[PDB]
Amino acid sequence: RSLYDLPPYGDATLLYFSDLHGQAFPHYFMEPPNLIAPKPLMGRPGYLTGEAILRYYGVERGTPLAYLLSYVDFVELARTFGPIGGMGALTALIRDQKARVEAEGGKALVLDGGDTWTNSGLSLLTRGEAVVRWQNLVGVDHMVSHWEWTLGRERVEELLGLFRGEFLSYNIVDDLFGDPLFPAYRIHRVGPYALAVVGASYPYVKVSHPESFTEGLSFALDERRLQEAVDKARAEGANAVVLLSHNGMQLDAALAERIRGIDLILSGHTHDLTPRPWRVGKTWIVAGSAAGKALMRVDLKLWKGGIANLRVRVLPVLAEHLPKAEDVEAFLKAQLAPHQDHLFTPLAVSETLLYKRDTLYSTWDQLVGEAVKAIYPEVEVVFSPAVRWGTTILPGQAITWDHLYAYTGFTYPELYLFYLRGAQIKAVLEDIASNVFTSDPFYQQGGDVSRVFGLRYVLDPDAPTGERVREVEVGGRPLDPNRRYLAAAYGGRLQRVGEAKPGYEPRPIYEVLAEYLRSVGRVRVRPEPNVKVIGRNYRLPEVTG
Ligand SMILES: [Mn+2]
Ligand SMILES: [Mn+2]
Repeated sequence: RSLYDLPPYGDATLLYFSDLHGQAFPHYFMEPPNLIAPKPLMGRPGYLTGEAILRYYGVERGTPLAYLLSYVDFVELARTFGPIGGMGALTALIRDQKARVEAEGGKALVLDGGDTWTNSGLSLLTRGEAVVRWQNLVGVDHMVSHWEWTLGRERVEELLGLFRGEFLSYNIVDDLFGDPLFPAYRIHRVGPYALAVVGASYPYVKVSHPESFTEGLSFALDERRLQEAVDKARAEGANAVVLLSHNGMQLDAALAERIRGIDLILSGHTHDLTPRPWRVGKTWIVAGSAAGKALMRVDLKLWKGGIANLRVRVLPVLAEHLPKAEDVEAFLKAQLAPHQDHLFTPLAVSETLLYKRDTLYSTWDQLVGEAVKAIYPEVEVVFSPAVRWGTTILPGQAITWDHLYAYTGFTYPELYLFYLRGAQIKAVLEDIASNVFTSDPFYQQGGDVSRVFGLRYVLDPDAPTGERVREVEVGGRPLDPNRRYLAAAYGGRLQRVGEAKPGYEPRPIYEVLAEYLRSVGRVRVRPEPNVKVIGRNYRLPEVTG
């Protein structure tokens, strides 16, 4: 009846998005069919999918919110409402909203949760610069970071010189002296009140990406320093404190029970959606979604001691249903005009739905495994990175280079071929499983399993560490712990424990994909999950339509 036409509410409005991952154009982004959790974490925000998520939030099936929120009815709703995101539509929506708030005499802040500058055609072609420029066009007040660092320390410093907003992070410090490199927070006047925005960058940057990108930096989660920063903002006059975070929602939730003084957390990193805020301790938590699919409008009623009340609305960024942001459209045309040929020409047509997100398995990741095995038939197992970023290809839709970059646009995209003993394969899976499924609530945090094309296994998320992965089979034959298997991997560090295939030169995964796609012309990868999940129903979306 009116997704965007909202009446005024409160003293301040936060317009928040996160994990855009350089997605410049309207595209499709389906939520995961599964977000598997150990028994203790089931049924909570960050672990809800399908029908369950709709019910939890009281979202009616078939609505624009349902289209964004769940994989249920995906293909059908994508045809109905159209693509989401695009920097043009996102900008138009942010401006529409900011203009409404200011006309009400309210104070509006545009907040970016990070994982913004990277992983897209536009980003790769400009080493992130064009994304920074767009941020400057819309007018981002603050941002935090994670994948930004894959551009390397030097390049990030350069880009921050261009970024007109104020970058925040309490946790990024020099690894020798420990001095913070950036402001921990910023206090903004909101009428008679003061509202502090504290920033937190992803604390595991060092172990998640090439160490050389962050040489000289520490990103470690420091609760003592976090508390001190919150205590300081207040002593300096802050009535309410908001944490603009890239810790990940489950980690944010743990902190809400350990840190005092945080009134609201805008949770990035986990690519979650929270149509209603998640109350944890004395803190409200609102997720940043991803890929430009939504703008979270958080209206705040402040009081001398914090946040009195709040209104949260997930605003769908529907390109077909929003006005154009002319300057943005113009900037994009100017930036990618010289490369539209490369970026948008079809490489192949996908007959069925290609999706990326899921705890265990995806049709997109299988496609990649099939491409690798096709070009390198000696490869027995292909380990694909379970990143949260990517895009969704509809049936009959043509795959382009822009999609390849959205899916495999790492700054370190090299595909490695190397041998692993059978015992290593099993241990790699068991190791990931122990991270992603730890029961202990004190230790959060969730976060998907590498997809291994060429093998099948049984997973029990509730079993003890060392017993979660069993009945591993490679090509129909039981895994032989002492056998050397030829593996392929990209977007990670698995190659570090393997023996490199002689004669093989690592090259960008996307070059392998383009070669394969151009040759085959059409692909049809139906969902055939390779994992038997103990104690859970494993779900699949409808891949035709
Ligand atoms: Mn992300
Ligand atoms: Mn992230």
